[PDB]
Amino acid sequence: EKLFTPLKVGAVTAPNRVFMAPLTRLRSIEPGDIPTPLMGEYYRQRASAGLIISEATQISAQAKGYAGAPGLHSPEQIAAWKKITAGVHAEDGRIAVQLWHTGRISHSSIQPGGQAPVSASALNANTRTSLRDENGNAIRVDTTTPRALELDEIPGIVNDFRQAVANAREAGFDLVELHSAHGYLLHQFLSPSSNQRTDQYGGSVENRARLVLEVVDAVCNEWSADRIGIRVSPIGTFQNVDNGPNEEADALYLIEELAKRGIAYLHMSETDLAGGKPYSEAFRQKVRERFHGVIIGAGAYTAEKAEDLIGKGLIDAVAFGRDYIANPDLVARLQKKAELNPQRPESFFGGGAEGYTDYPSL
Ligand SMILES: Cc1cc2nc3c(=O)[nH]c(=O)nc-3n(C[C@H](O)[C@H](O)[C@H](O)COP(=O)(O)O)c2cc1C
Repeated sequence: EKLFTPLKVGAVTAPNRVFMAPLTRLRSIEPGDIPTPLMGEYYRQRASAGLIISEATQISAQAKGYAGAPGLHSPEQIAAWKKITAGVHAEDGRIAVQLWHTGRISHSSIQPGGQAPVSASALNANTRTSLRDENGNAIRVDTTTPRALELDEIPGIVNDFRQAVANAREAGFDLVELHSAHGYLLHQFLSPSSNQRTDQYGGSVENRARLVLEVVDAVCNEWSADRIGIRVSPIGTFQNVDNGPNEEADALYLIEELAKRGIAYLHMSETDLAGGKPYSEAFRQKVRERFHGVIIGAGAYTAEKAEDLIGKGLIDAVAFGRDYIANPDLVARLQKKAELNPQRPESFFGGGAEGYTDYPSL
């Protein structure tokens, strides 16, 4: 067994390879998109994870696409997150903040001024997002057609990521994870399906990856490369965003570029929740030889698969999502081969303590 052995992850050392995947739970306070004491308790319960990766967190107000998702742009958000990171650290844990801009997976009613959200191109996501009704309950609503970002707006987006990373450092996070996956803004630029731009930010893979690499460079400069991770979902289709007709070659291009920056980790979300083709070992070897930091695998992993791939030298750690929702002490349960608590999906999004902090430890 290697799941319970330490791993250096950039600036920190994880005591095990069982990571908590980023999980949107939509329990923040509105107005203000403010983390809560309840959220602090939830993360503190899970502090035995080798690394906690937070729920996706807005870099700016414009970044918002879901009612109840937190931000890391305002003073009140920074103050609230400081308490959460302090609670994890009090339990000897480590926590990364996942930073996103939702782009076109959003609704005008939660954008600044009630205006259309932004994207690479003016193409509707053709999906739904989660808003809140008059009683504060989560509801699903069709996405608003976005406005294409103007060329002169792109530096502002890069700056918002830079500033959110500075804020993350002050808030006490150990690392940041850039959300470059699952059809959100960075992936909207990466994918030919969502990017029809004819400037230097669309067309070729070099142009499509330009934004995310500008963001990586800005955040490495702001903090340090050994504090930066990135999540990608570059093989398959995710929330209607595919990866184009040359997905493998394009993925390897992006990974080679990321490696040049010497960042802490590469987190691969391998399949959508609705499933997808498995990664071949040949593709895993190609990824492995191109990236010199930690590789985290995710997507319906079992402990057995994690051990198999870690043992083969193809990945270093595994992020578990739904098992971490239901099992605060997942590390101890996997180590002891204990049964897991059953999942209650109806309370994954929104609500309060029920289905959030009420899954017992052993
Ligand atoms: C309720 C829920 C919320 C999620 N929120 C996020 C998120 O904020 N960021 C992200 O990158 N992935 C998100 N995902 C994907 C998970 O990080 C994870 O990759 C996925 O659940 C597959 O892993 P699992 O089979 O271990 O649950 C979410 C998944 C679920 C079920």
